[PDB]
Amino acid sequence: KSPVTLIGLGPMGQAMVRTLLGQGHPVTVWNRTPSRAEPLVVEGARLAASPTEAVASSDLVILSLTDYQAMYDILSTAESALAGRTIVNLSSDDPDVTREAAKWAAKHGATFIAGGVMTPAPTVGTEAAYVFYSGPKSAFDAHEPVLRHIGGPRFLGEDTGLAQLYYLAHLDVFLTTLASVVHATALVSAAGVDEAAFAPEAIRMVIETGQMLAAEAETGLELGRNLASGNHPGELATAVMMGATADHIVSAAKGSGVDLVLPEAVKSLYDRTVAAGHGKDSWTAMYEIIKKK
Amino acid sequence: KSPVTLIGLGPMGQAMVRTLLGQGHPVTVWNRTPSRAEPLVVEGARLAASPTEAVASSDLVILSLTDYQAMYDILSTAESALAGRTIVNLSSDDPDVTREAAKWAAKHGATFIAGGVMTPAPTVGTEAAYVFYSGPKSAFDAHEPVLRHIGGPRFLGEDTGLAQLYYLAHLDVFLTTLASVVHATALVSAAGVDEAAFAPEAIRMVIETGQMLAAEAETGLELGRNLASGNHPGELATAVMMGATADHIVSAAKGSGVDLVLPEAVKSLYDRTVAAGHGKDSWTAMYEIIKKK
Ligand SMILES: [Cl-]
Ligand SMILES: [Cl-]
Ligand SMILES: [N+]
Ligand SMILES: [N+]
Ligand code: NA
Ligand code: NA
Repeated sequence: KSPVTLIGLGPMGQAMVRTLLGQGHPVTVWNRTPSRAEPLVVEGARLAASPTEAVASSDLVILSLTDYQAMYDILSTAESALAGRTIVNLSSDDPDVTREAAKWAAKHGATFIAGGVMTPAPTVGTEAAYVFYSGPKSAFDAHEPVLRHIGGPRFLGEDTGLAQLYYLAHLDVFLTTLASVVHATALVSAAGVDEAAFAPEAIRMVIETGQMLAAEAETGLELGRNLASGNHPGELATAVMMGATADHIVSAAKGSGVDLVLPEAVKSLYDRTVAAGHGKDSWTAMYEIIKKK
Repeated sequence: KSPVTLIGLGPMGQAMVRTLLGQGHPVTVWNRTPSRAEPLVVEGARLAASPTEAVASSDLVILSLTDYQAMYDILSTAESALAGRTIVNLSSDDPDVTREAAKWAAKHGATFIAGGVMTPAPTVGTEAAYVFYSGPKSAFDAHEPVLRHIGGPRFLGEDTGLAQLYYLAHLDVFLTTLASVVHATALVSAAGVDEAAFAPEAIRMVIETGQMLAAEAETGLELGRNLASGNHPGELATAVMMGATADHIVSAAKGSGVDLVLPEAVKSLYDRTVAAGHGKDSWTAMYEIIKKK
């Protein structure tokens, strides 16, 4: 029932406005290009005349924009209207950038919560969606009914930067895993193999890797246990054994003219893990090379 | 029923000997350290006195060793015994190294097949196992009954180097995906978060990435189609959008003191994909940067 303002009418913003309207919230919108609001107005949203009018329409302002610079640019003329309101910014950006935004919000009398939407826009309003939130817990609690309708809110803690830290760490896995599927297909296709023949196998290897990591079995790898305890017991997957394979991938890529930066990064991790004395330890010992000193 | 020689009694070799013995094959073994043969002899294997005697015991010689250099070293004294036999080498190595081994085998009158065991040793002899093979198809066919008992043989073609090319491309996905899970956990734990809290989420992200790639849906990404056709239609996952996220991961890692080589490799792929004019294309357009010219 409580009114909401949403600025940024890309695919995520449109799905959130449709969902919130369907749950009976009055929704005021604003966008750099007003034509994108027209379908939302037909569904019952109100188009604000300016960012100031948009901000003044609700106690809760949700931002879905390309980055935090877009928030500063759009809200520049509305800064004096921010006092007493809560900004929930769902845009992706560097964690320290989001922490600086919390200082700017406070300067203008606004409460600030950062969010990170973990699932695609089609999941908004369903059981599949989930969104990280961080910032003052009392603010999260005050607006939880709205955030619940968007889908699967997960409060992480009262450091504003946590939502984008967790978001970018998830995207760290996503982007790197996806790059490796393309790189592996290139390695094989350089020999003349049809890309369509091998890409499904590279995809199955991702699935198999995830199954192995999640293994149900007591004898299987316990990755979080190794990293949390600092003990990396070498079983049948040691750093020196897997590093040898990393070396063979680099030589295979070098021999076939396939780009080297990705496999050389993996080889660098294994090279330094072995050089630090962890050769007989688990490959998970690369954590001791990667982690903050 | 046909006799087999197996050299290299690490975990994979031991599982293969146990399986082949259980199917009624006479199995002759040899190992650099004879003590590792003792359990296999109790199960019914015969321990050969030398590599020459091992090779002379069977028409089929299976090698399970750390690399191809170990094959040359072990079989040096047995080279004159190789004539008329088939070597199946299941050891991992660079594809061109395996092609050079096919020349050496031919020089000594032996047929040569390369294999790549894709599943862990506990899967040997079961429906879960599968092993790539490459080399002369007539040789594969002549020994297929033995290879069938080892588990899921997959003939790839008559280029000896294919088995290890496919193996290393699978391990390309495996090692890179695993490194990203550790890197992502380090990114979050640098903020003080318990590694045991976040590692399960990084693992779930691998599973989710594999599900997305294998998507059942008609609207979902068709990775193999993009790479095979050379058409990378930009939907909601463009190279410029995902490259911006790659940039944020690099700045987050730089700010928290977490190692940069892996996220900088991903950023390098996206940077060059955008700089080549593919910014509005799918992220899969990085294939045009990675692939052999
Ligand atoms: Cl492991
Ligand atoms: Cl995609
Ligand atoms: N900033
Ligand atoms: N070689
Ligand atoms: Na924007
Ligand atoms: Na060996």
